[PDB]
Amino acid sequence: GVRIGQGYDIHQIRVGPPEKQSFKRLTIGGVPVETISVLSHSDGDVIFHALVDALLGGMSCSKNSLSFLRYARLLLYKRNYAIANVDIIVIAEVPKISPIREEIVRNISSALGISESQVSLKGKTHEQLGPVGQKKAIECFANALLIRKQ
Amino acid sequence: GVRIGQGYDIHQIRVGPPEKQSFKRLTIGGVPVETISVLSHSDGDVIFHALVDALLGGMSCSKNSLSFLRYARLLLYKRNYAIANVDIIVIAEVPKISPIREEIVRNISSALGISESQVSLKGKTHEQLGPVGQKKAIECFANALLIRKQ
Amino acid sequence: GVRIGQGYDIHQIRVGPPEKQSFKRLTIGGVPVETISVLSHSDGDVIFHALVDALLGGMSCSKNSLSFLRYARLLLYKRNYAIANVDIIVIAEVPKISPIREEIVRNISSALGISESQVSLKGKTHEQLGPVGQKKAIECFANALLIRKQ
Ligand SMILES: [Zn+2]
Ligand SMILES: [Zn+2]
Ligand SMILES: [Zn+2]
Repeated sequence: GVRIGQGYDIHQIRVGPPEKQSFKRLTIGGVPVETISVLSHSDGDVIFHALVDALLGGMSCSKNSLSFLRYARLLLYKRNYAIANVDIIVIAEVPKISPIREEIVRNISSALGISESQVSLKGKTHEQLGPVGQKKAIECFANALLIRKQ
Repeated sequence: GVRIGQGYDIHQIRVGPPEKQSFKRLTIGGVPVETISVLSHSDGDVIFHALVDALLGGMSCSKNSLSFLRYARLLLYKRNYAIANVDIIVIAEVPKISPIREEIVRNISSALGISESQVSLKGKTHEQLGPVGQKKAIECFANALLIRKQ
Repeated sequence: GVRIGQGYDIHQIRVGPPEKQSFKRLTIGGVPVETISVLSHSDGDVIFHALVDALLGGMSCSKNSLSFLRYARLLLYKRNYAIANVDIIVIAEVPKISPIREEIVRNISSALGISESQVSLKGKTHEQLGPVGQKKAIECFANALLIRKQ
């Protein structure tokens, strides 16, 4: 009883502060970035969205996305799975991930009831290439390993 | 004896019905989509191709791609591995994955001799960005966990 | 004690021989490709970079990149983890991966102290689409499974 899960998300961004879909303040990993706007239906959290998708995929299931991340916590418990670890990559020209990394990791640890040592997070630029390189978009690939209790 | 596998595929598409490589009726997850054409050597199944690649990668190995997926089934048995689960992401503006999801999942379950509950499949748009966002391409990332028998 | 790790890298390339960042001879998987230049700070090894990132992510940690790959070897031993396997995808119009695949696999086996049978490597083109399809870039997605000793 070991399972892999995988998730992906992309949103269009703009470098302004902000002032179906509209341009709002970026949220990423539950962390506001008041200097970037995001085009989204929801809060447009590429990290929480792709991570939530990773955890449901691990279990062969399908605006504030902290809500989704807490439900995933309850679904994992209902289905008898524990997280071994999760590993997250943001591909983004901006924002830099390093300054807010400890915070995001804390937001994810917390919300899923795991330790900070079960969460890895890394930012890569797109080397100024394509929509992501030109600051038009951000994406996230998230991976989860799950273990059947117990 | 636990192994990760990973695979990737991209093909150029056009929104027409169709009428080395040529434009044909799209196949995705073994499911025809008569309203999209695909540029391919083979049937151009981004799902079966990346999934087959995931399962060989799991095992450190290298026109109808259902054929490849059945051989992978025999190679896994020859090499003494079972699939724990597989998790698949299609990144495509079109086609929508939801309408054909149950069918694809059935085609994959069947062909590999696993249950529908060991297969996860999810569609994401590319938020209208780049060749994929403009309906010029579709891609797929596939993940596999394997377990040594027995 | 089983862990997933994931890594990603992209660099701008040019098809010339070459004669913060500058254009140099491409290195990929520790293998020089004297017919392609790479834009990089370091040697610009998309494979060693993303693989190193995969192995640290597996462990919830953060110019010659063979050096990074050897440290990862020591960090894994210090943290009491063994590699089950690694699976690598290069997405590149050029170079072809097949000719240099055995060599790269040998460079990775060697440097991490695992067998060639624990390493999978695969090249995909980007079907001539976008910066990667136009030979402006190359990328790599790397996956690792780790197992607690012992
Ligand atoms: Zn989203
Ligand atoms: Zn193909
Ligand atoms: Zn690099």
